Amino acid sequence: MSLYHKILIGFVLGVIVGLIFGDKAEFIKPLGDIFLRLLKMIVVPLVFSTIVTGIASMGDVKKLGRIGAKTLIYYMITTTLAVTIGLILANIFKPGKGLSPSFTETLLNMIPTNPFEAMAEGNMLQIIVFAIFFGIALALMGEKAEPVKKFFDSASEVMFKITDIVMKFAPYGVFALMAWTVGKYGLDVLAPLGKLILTVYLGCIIHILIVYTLLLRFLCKINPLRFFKKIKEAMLVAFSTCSSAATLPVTMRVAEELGVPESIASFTLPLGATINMDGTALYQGVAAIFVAQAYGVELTLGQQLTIVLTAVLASIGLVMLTMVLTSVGLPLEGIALIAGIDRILDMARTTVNVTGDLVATAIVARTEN
Repeated sequence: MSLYHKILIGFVLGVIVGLIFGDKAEFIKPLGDIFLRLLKMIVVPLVFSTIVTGIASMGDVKKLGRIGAKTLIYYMITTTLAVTIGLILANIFKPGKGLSPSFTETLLNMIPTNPFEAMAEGNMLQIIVFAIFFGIALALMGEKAEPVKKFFDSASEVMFKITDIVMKFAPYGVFALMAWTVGKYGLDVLAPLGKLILTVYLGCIIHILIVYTLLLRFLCKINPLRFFKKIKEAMLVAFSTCSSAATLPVTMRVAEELGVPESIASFTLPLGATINMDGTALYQGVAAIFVAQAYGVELTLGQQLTIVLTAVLASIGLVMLTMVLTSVGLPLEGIALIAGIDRILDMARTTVNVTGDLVATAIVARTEN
């Protein structure tokens, strides 16, 4: 037996129970909530320890700068590609037819005024910034940082052990989540928006198979089939959990199983999970086109171009869409139509997000080795 097969069995059984039990499957919700709580309990300390120990291991600060620049460039390019794919798909298909602070301030507040305040509030960007500073400091001092460096390395190992412990509960948590979701979102809810569901799922699948797969094949020069076969656990947990932050422990678990240098995975994975929301951008574009079609607004290519920029910026899930709608002028009431099926879309959004994070890690690791 294996952890993945147990998780897969739990997923299938949860789907079956949710179908047969239907609405009465909410009785199982607490079990899934326990799993989500356990997953989220590990993110902060794991993120900090892993980032610090990864940057410390590098020893070359100049190297970290190249990795960061390449990772950011990749995130921007792939998010733009995701929005483009979403717009093209929502234009070729027509799901909507027939239905009816300042940026400069946001760049600030990424610098914590109090590291412990950021830790307590779970401010991921601030924690990442402080962890980068801490790791750079550790890398630049060397021998003088041995106690703190060793403590944080051991802490990272301990948090990975904890992630291993909780993942043993993963089959039952995934069973509960799938049962609850399939019970709550009955076919009646999907019937009117089946076009949108198909469009979003197909957009995500096309992104995975055309952007990620071709990149892995041609730039990384590595097979995509084994890549997915290795990261299967992370994708499945992201699909079941509907949150990149809660799935981050599993992505970081599988990243080392992938064999990329642990420093590279450690530095990038949390940052991407916080920013690299490719699936979210694709869904935002799809929803913008959907509401435009629903209300009969024939957005021009000039207007469609604005969607790309606004969706790319929005990443730095349903609430964020309002900015995309406002930017080009679609009525904000269109949120109500999609609000009833948000979780089903979130599943694919988070799956694509985690897949993109792992693909980015593979690309940046391969580029320098």
